[PDB]
Amino acid sequence: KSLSAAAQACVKKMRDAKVNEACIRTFIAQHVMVSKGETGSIPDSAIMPVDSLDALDSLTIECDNAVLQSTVVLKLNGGLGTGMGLCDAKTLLEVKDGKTFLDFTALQVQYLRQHCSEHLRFMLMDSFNTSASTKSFLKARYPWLYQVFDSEVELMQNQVPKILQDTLEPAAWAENPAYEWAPPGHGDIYTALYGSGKLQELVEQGYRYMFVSNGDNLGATIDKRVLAYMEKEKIDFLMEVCRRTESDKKGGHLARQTVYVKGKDGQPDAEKRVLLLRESAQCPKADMESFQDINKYSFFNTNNLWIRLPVLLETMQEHGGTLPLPVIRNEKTVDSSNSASPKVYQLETAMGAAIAMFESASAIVVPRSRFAPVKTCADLLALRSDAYVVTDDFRLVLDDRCHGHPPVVDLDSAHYKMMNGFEKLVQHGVPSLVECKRVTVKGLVQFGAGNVLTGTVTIENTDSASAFVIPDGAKLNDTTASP
Ligand SMILES: N[C@@H](Cc1ccccc1)C(=O)O
Repeated sequence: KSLSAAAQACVKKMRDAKVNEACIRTFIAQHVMVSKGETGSIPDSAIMPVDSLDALDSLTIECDNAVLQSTVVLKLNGGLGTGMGLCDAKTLLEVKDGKTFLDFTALQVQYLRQHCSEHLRFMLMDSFNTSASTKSFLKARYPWLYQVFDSEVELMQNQVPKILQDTLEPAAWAENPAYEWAPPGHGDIYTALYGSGKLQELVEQGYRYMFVSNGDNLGATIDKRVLAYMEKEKIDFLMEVCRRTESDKKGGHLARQTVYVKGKDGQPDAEKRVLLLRESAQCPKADMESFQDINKYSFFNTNNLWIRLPVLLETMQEHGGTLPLPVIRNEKTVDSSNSASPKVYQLETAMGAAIAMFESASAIVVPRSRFAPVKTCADLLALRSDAYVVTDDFRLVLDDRCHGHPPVVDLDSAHYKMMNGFEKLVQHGVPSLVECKRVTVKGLVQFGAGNVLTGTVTIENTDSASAFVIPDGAKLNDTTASP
């Protein structure tokens, strides 16, 4: 087949494991790229900034309900609560009043079906680690989703072999063979949608738009103005971006790029401009300063994506049933825990990289309320507090008294990085944070019932086994509370 021996081993291992062919072809193409010594480097000289974009806040027109009848909501749901020390699906974490991220999405989907469109489709992208727990919760709480879980709801993320850095052969780890496999990033969504046969079914049933976002980003809700905008401007791929701030300077940014493409067979040569994403790893060392200049590059990807399904099907068909995204070459050991285990590459792609694959690709600036991932227990504390309220359509929004500014929460990593320690801290209640500008917690602390915080509050305890407990009903305003 003219493959490399290393590549042939990967094909054999993936075929033995009954990996679908669309995943194999995608992976082999990436394998060939890495065989060629592909850097992935994106020098500043290869890009230009984006200075102007339309803003969601400036938009007003809502699409009609017919558009929603042709819309699929897809939530990424492969992540575990690893960061929180959790070892199961992050979307099953209680966010507010006994509801999870998954409750809120399902309630939102149900609200739109009841009031706007019954045909609105809901999908979840699962991994092997989240599938079962995602099924039983739906079984327990949303039977209408459970009945069609396998047929309509679930999209299974592929797994691909980790390869040895020196030979590019499939790594072997007899101690735990599962460590021989790894997910391919959220870029896999296209490979999964196509390969599983789902992309075509959705198009065949007449679905036109898919809205993709993180399961743990409660800000990412259907906005009918975005659908109108895509209809009006004939957009095939829309990326919601946010303004970059000092805290964001290490994250990726949007950029412009001018490409010239050689025509294949009877096609003319084409010079066009594309949008793209640049990450820290892809950025060369000398431009790092440039990379962190928020004024120069001012937008970052939220992973809130809006895609025209028929064009996606088309584009992937023209590329041989695949989508050629930039390959990220994760450097690890087969066992992350064992530094002496064989060094490997894990090949992955970013679903946001697809913005460069469409001629009618655009980006729109959205407020940061649409980018509210819960990455820490600090984020979780804010959400649970009375700073956030639940709308009629089951959205989570800041109370009006916050004036669009959420409370800044800094929890001591030594005790509250784990859900274990964090649930002790709020064991007797969640303090009122609606009026608090900033709360900082150092050392071991427990809130009392009825605590109310305003202004800038620090709660600081010096002795490690103390267990400093705030009195019930205590109100702290602009102060530092020590024992
Ligand atoms: N306008 C956003 C603030 C913001 C916008 C864009 C990027 C970053 C922050 C809000 O108030 O929610």
